[PDB]
Amino acid sequence: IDLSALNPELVQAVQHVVIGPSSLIVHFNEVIGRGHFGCVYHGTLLKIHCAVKSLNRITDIGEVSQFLTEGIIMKDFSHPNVLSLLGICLRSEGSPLVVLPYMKHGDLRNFIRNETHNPTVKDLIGFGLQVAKGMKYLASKKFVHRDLAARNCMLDEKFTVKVADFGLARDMYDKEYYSVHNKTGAKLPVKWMALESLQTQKFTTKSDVWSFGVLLWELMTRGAPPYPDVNTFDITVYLLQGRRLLQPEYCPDPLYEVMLKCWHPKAEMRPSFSELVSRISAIFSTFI
Ligand SMILES: Cc1cc(-c2cc(F)c3nnc([C@@H](C)n4ccc5ncccc5c4=O)n3c2)on1
Repeated sequence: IDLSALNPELVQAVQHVVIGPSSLIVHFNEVIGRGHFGCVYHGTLLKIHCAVKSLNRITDIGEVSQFLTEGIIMKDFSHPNVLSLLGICLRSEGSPLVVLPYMKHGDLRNFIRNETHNPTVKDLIGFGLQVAKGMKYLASKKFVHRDLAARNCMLDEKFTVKVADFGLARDMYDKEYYSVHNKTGAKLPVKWMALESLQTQKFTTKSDVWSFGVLLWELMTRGAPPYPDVNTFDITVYLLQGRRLLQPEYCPDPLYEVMLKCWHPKAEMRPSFSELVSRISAIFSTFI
C-alpha cells in the first residue's frame, strides 16, 4: 500500500483498518454468502468468528487509495444497529478481503420468512425500531445508504438487527430485485425506491426513509415481495395512479400511518429517522 497517495490526515488511521495475514485464517472450503461482486467465507480473527468477503468476481477494485479511504470511513462507524468493519486483509494473489462480524442468523428477510422462527408482532416492530436507530446513526454521519431493504439487514447471535450492505460490504445479495436502467445501465432496487429517485437516480436520506417504509411493510408481512403484480420500471406508473402498498393484516394502524408518511410524495415532508425512532418506540411500547 502507498501511504503517500492517501490524504495525509488519514495515514495514521490505516494501521487500525489493516489486518495482517498472520492474524486471519479464512476457510475457503465453505461459502456462507453469495454476492455479485464475490463470495463470503467463515474466518477466524485474533478467537473471533468473522465473515470474510472476497471481491474477486469484479475485474478490478478501482483506486487502492480510495478503497482504503472507504475502509477508514467505515471503520469509524460504531453503533449496535450498524454492521461494523473489523478490517481489510491484503492477500498476495487477488483483491483484498473485507472482514466483517459473523452474523449467525443471516439476513432479516430470510429470518422473518423462516418457518422455524416465530417472531411476535412486537418482535417484528422491534426489528423495525432497531433498523430505524441504525439509520438515524448513519443519517447523522450524512451517509446515504441507497439500498435499504430487509435483505440488506442482518441478525447476530442475540437477534440484534444491523443495517448492513454498505461501504466495502455493498453488493447485490439477491439479484432478482435489481433492474437495469435503459439510459444509464445501472441495476436499481426499483421496488424500494422513492418516486424522485426513479425519475432522477439521485438518492438522499429522504429516499432511504421511503425504503424504510417498504422495509416496515416487509416486516409486517414476514417477508412478502412488494408489488408482485407490477413489473420492474412500470412501478412509477403504478405509484402515480395514486397507489401504495396495502396495510398488512397484523400491522397496527399507527404503524401503517408511519409507512404512508415514509412514502410522502414530497421528500422533504417525510419524517426524519429521529422521528421514526420516536414514533416506532411508542407503538412498540403498547405491545406485551
Ligand atoms: C440473501 C442474502 C443477504 C445477504 C447479505 C446481506 C447484507 F446486507 C450483507 N452485508 N454484508 C454481507 C456479507 C459481507 N456477509 C456478512 C456477514 C455474514 N455473516 C454470516 C453469513 C454471511 C454473511 C455475509 O454474507 N451481507 C450479506 O447475504 N445473502
